[PDB]
Amino acid sequence: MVLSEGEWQLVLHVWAKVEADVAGHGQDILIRLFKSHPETLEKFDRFKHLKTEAEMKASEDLKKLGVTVLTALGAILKKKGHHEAELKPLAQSHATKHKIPIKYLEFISEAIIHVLHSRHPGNFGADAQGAMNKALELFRKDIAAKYKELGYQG
Ligand code: HEM
Repeated sequence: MVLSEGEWQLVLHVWAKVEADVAGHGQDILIRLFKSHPETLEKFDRFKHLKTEAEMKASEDLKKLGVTVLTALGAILKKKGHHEAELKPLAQSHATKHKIPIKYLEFISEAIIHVLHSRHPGNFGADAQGAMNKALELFRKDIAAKYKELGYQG
């Protein structure tokens, strides 16, 4: 697929608002993900012992991971489709070391969209949401293809 520039502009415009508080957004998104799809929490050895959302909010480690995840995603979206290099190490670690199925990347894509929708309604109307969804579907499509070359496809 290929986004138009206009679509990239809608995606990077709301992203610039996310970047005003990267740790807060990273917490909100990971907690929305673990509440909605608790099985995903099992992939995190360091955190699968967290029992409630209060514990998750209080975890310093969880907040640090959130910033790591959002910072890598932001770097990929800022490429505007030219993200082959950025994707290579990401695909390798998520396919061989962590073993994250494509289905789980769809789940965090749903959590990202839910959080931007609640925190940025003015910059995340239907056209902006459609553009962010296209950008995350492109991201998932390119990572799924890399998973296949690497021998995981899952
Ligand atoms: C928007 C998509 C995501 C991005 C951009 C991303 C980014 C990252 C990055 C940059 C790291 C640190 C270096 C590395 O190991 O690659 C990481 C680690 C990790 N990620 Fe992902 N990730 C994403 C989705 C997920 C999902 C959906 C899961 C599981 C449901 C996941 C599981 C993990 C695990 C288990 C680690 C190691 C955490 C720790 O160090 O204990 N990631 N991820």
